Amino acid sequence: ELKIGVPLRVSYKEFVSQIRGTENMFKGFCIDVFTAAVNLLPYAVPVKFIPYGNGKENPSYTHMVEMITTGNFDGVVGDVAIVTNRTKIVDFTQPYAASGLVVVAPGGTPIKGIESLRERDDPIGYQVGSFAESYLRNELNISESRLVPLGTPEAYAKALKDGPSKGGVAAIVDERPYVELFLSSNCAYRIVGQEFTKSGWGFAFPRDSPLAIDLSTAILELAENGDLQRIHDKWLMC
Ligand SMILES: N[C@@H](CCC(=O)O)C(=O)O
Ligand code: NA
Ligand code: NA
Repeated sequence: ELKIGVPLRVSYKEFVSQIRGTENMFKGFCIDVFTAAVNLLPYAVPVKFIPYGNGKENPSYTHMVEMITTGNFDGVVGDVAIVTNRTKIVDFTQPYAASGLVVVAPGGTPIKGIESLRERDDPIGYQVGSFAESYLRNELNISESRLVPLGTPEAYAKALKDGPSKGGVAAIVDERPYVELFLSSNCAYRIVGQEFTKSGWGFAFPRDSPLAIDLSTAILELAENGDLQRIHDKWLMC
């Protein structure tokens, strides 16, 4: 059986969540996609889903993927963004889900988008465990003093409501999929400006894994048939 790392998510469980009363039993969009894709392969793939994370906060997804390079995981299934530092250590599938960063802010915010958020003095929120932190630092040179990690949609909402004046944020940078789920439950907030990154979600396997190439064909089969959108819509639908 393959040891498949799964992120032990504390928020936005629609993507992946551990089943109550179990360590190794998971449900969600990412798990349905995987299950769908494996069923199109010419060979059996017996798995053990191993939770990665402390159960209190969403894990570092980069660190989850690194456990492939150490041989602790045979691969990783979840909402894993196919970003460059990750692609240098493991082999991702074709993307099964479109993603990328947006700016989330209050209705009347003076922020026009990422460029305006940039030159500001104020805190920016990001999601616990996300690449979004290194992107803000490496790509936009935002001071670490300004970057606030936020673990839950409830923490997102409190931080935006409070604002910089009360130990909150002026805005949150997070990938569109989580943000759509957030705004669905928190209709006071908006995306400001354009999606300014475009990395999708992939399944991660060891470099030169045949399973990453076989699963890519299977994912292209799900997308071409409309099933990928069907799976997306059954888990994700102001
Ligand atoms: N999809 C995010 C992880 C989200 C989270 O922080 O839980 C990533 O690939 O980095
Ligand atoms: Na499921
Ligand atoms: Na094989």
